[PDB]
Amino acid sequence: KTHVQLSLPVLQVRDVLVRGFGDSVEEVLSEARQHLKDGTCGLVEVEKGVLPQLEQPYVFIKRSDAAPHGHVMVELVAELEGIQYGRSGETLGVLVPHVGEIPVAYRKVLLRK
Repeated sequence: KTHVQLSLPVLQVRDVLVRGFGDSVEEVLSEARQHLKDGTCGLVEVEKGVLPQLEQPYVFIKRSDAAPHGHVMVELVAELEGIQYGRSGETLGVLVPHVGEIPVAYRKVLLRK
């Protein structure tokens, strides 16, 4: 399938134990996509002072369309030193590894894979 319905657990930034997916733009996109497939991926909602508490490069999910079965359609954009790799709509938040943190909420998404 080109798109896959996912329920992403929404983590508070100060609970996140692994604060990024790697060390290159290509690696963080790669790892982000792998964790999404394996259901080991969390979402940190972006607010003032969140991003400097996580590790670059960042992986964002961004709205790719205006929502089948309540799932917002999204695609991955990485950012390193203020340069984005990818072009999409509004940030739903930054992706992080999930290692059993307790979520505050779930974000229903349709991921372009």
